[PDB]
This record gives sequence, C-alpha cells and structure tokens, in this order.
Amino acid sequence: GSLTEDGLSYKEKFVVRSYEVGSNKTATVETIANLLQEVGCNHAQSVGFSTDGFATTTTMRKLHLIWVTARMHIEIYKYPAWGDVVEIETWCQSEGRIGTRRDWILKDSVTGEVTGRATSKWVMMNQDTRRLQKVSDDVRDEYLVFCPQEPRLAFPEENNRSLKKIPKLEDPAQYSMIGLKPRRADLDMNQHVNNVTYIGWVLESIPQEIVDTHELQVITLDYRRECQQDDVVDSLTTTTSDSQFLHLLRLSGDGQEINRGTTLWRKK
Amino acid sequence: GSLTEDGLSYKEKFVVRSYEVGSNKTATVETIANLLQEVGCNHAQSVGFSTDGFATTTTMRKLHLIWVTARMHIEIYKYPAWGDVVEIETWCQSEGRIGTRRDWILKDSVTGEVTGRATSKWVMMNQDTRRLQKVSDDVRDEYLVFCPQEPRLAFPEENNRSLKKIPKLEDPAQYSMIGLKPRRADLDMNQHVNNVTYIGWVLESIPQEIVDTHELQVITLDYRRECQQDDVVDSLTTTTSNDSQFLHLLRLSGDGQEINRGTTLWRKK
Ligand SMILES: CC(C)(C)c1cn2cccnc2n1
Ligand SMILES: CC(C)(C)c1cn2cccnc2n1
Repeated sequence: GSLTEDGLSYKEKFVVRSYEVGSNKTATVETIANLLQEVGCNHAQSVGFSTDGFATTTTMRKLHLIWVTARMHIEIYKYPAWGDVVEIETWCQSEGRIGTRRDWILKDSVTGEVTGRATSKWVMMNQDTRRLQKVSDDVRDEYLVFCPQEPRLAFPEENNRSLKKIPKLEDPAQYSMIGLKPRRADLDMNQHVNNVTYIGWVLESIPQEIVDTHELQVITLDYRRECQQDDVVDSLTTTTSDSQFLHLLRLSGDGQEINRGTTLWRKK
Repeated sequence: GSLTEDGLSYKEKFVVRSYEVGSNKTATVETIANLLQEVGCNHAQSVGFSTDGFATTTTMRKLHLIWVTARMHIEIYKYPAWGDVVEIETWCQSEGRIGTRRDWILKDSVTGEVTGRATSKWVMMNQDTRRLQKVSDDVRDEYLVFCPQEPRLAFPEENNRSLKKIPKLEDPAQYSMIGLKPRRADLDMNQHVNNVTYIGWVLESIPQEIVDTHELQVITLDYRRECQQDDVVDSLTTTTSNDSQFLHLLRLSGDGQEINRGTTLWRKK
C-alpha cells in the first residue's frame, strides 16, 4: 500500500482469500466492499489521520463531527478468483458544501485491466445528535489539501446509474428475508454495524436460483438510518425488469426505513 | 507465504485489517480463526492439493471422502492490533487411524514472540452419507509424505486444555441468544456454513459486560453436526467458574438437536 507520486490517490494490492469467495470460487460483493473500505482507511492513515475516527480533521473532533456514508454504488465486470491479486486505487474529492465523494478503480494485477469500479457519497454529521449540517469552510481547508482539485470521476458518463433517484418498494414485496439480527462480527471498532452488513442483508431477499444462474453486475445502496445492535431487520425485494430488483431494508417492528437500493444481474 | 526448508510446515504473514478488529482495536477471535484456515488452505495448495476440496488426496476424491473438523482449540496471549503483522506457522500430523491433527503458532513479526497457538482434530468422512471411518493405509501413504514423522505439538503439556472432555450444558442455561440464522457471507465455496461462524454463534450468548471487561484467553469447541442454510440455531451459556469460565451449547432451535459444545476462559483487562 502506498500513495501515488502526487500524494493525491492511494494504491494497494490484495490476494483473494479462501473464505472470501462464494460458489464460483470468486470474491463476493461483500469481500470487495470490505477491501474498498480497508484501502480507504489506509489512504487516510497514510496522510496523517489518526485511529478512532475515519478521516476526521482536528476541527471535526473538537466539534464532535464524523463523516457518514449516504450512498454507495458498485459496478463489477470480473470478480477476482481465490488466489488472484486485485489492485485498488482510491481517492477523495470535494463536492462543495454538499459533502465529499470517494471513488475506487479495481484492477487485475496481472493483466492491468479494470475489473470493477465504485463511488460513495459522504455527508458530515454530529456523532451525538446525528444532525447533518453543511461542510464548514474551516474544515474544507483541512481536507482539501489531500484531494485533487480537478474532477476525477470513476463514473464520468452523462446520466449514469450512480446518481439515479431510488424509489421506495411498495407492499407486498415479491421476495423477503425477515428477522435479520447483527452479531458481534457485524460490528466495527466503534460498536456500530459496518456498512457492508447492509449490502449482505439486502442480498438475503434475492432468491437462491437467481444467485446460482446470474452474477451481480451493479449495486446502488442509499443509507437512511443506522441499525442498532438490538434491532431486527426485514429485507424486501421485487423484480423491476438482465435482471433488475428494487430493494428495501426496514426495522422488523415499526417498519422504519434503514436502507433502499437496486441491483442488476447478468446471466452466466 | 511459503513452506519451510524441509517442506514439512508453512509460514505466512498477515497485516491486521480495519474491519477485522473489535472495540479494543485488536483482531477478533473469528479473524484469528479465519487466518488459521487461510494459512491451512495455502499450505495444502503449496504441496499439490487442488482448489476443489481441502487436502483431499487422489484416493479421497475417488471414494467421495473429505476431511472434517471434530475439535478446535485456541489459546491467545496477545491479540494483534489493527495494522500489526502476525506471522503464523502451521503443520499437519497423523494420529494413526484416528485421523489427523493440524497445529498453529501465532507470532509477532516485530518482536518474534509467540502471541497465540491453536490445535484442531480432523476425521475422515464420506461427503454424501456423512459416515465417519478410520484412516485407510492407501490414503495414509498419500498424505504422510507432507507431515513431520516426529511429534511436533503446539500443546505438548501433560494435562492441557485441548484434550479435556466437554460436558453437555444443563437446562435452564444462565445466558442465551435465540434465533441465529446464517447468511450467504457465513457460507464457504462449497455452500456449507464456515466452521468460524459457529465460534461467533457460541460467543453471542456471552453477556456484553463480560466482553467489555475481559479478554478471551482460551476457547475449545467440539463440532458434532453441521448447520444447514435453512436451519435456525440457539446459543446457550452458563458460568462454571479473577478468571471467568463458561460452558457452551449450540442446538437447532426446533428439535433441539446438538450441533456444537465447548468452553471458554476469560481474563480481566
Ligand atoms: C482524503 C481524505 C483522507 C482527507 C478523506 C476525507 N474523506 C471523507 C469521507 C470519505 N473519504 C475521505 N477521504
Ligand atoms: C499436510 C496436508 C496438506 C497433507 C494435510 C492433510 N490434512 C488433513 C486435515 C487437516 N489438515 C491437513 N493438512
């Protein structure tokens, strides 16, 4: 792992592990999601940001402010197989006072070809009250120095899947996985549920026959609210179509919305 | 990752990842368990065994036989922190017609000190009928060549914790975590539940206050039956004890069929 010559992006190589693959012997979409966040943490550590908080500036800690994921978008062309080396390059960019955006390019270490790409949208929030608030000028000066000033987008294309408004799934759902609880392995170092568990919980309502005959090409996920340690989640799916699905994660009780998203699958 | 000079053991170094640690910022016991199985797979791959199954010889595939975990024993002195490099050395040894044993030594890459150690007991079984059998002579000649012939035990000691008979938890249990289902992330490449998920499911019945004030020093787990994708598990715990001991039991939430039993030992922080 290391920063590029300009110190404006970071690269890391990962060997795919035995327990990180599914039935095809290729990395799962949660393994990829985990590698994206690990290379993101390493990029922030390599530019001065200390442990406890992810990329929280000196002003952010003083004011009890954290960066939170609002959206995650992932497109995979080829899933690296068990034993293969995947090289991921990541960088962060400012989007004015709306928030910040972090992008990734997944490549095959042997061929040099792009096998996948991802984009995430982060917003600033008070860790205690959970209130959003715009990006303050004083905090911008602190992190802008680590970001390229010119646009560098993993998803440049006019009208692409990463910015499309996601609708709310209507009842009754076509498919469903009810009673999902997180365990200690689903929690991060700060005792919150890691954003990767939501990806897995969304995919639990996808029927096994679709998973066996298709490969996940695209996934877009909107994070609305966090699931607490003692909360139970219900996963709902409906085919909207390649196969497309509209997804919805909600609390098993009150029916409070925690996540919404879409997936696109290709026939093998 | 590479075999030692004699080709009778294997070593690999691992950097501890951000998502692999708990509240203390040190690797969880499931992260360690995962690293032990990964270095075990890499050792078998480096000595000729194909990707298909784990260490299944040419005769084993012909007769639809596989190696299955019967017992797992793990002792941790220091949990490596996020960013630290942990070096693990592993090897396999025969235990006559009973089956095989695989051992591991966890070390700090910087200090060279032993920070942990583990031992597992494997038995031979038919893939389809699920019936156990002794290790055949023909099968033994095929894998004995990769094992040191002299004893090499991670847990040598006269009466150590790795061989102690585990009792069955009596009802009512003191603590419990009900309704545990595996998800796709809990399954391996062959669609079975990973043996590491059982470790996590056992620890779900341990109260949060014990986890917050103590560190897991020892864990012994006996694998009796596998949990299917559509099975629901119940985790039961009872304190049996400065150190805290617990008796554990995993069973199917329906019929109450026993799938796992074990013990843990925790020391105060
Ligand atoms: C490039 C640095 C490390 C300043 C940064 C800040 N970020 C906020 C949210 C997401 N990624 C981020 N990366
Ligand atoms: C050293 C080799 C690759 C022969 C081997 C066989 N095993 C059976 C059970 C557990 N580990 C094992 N390793």
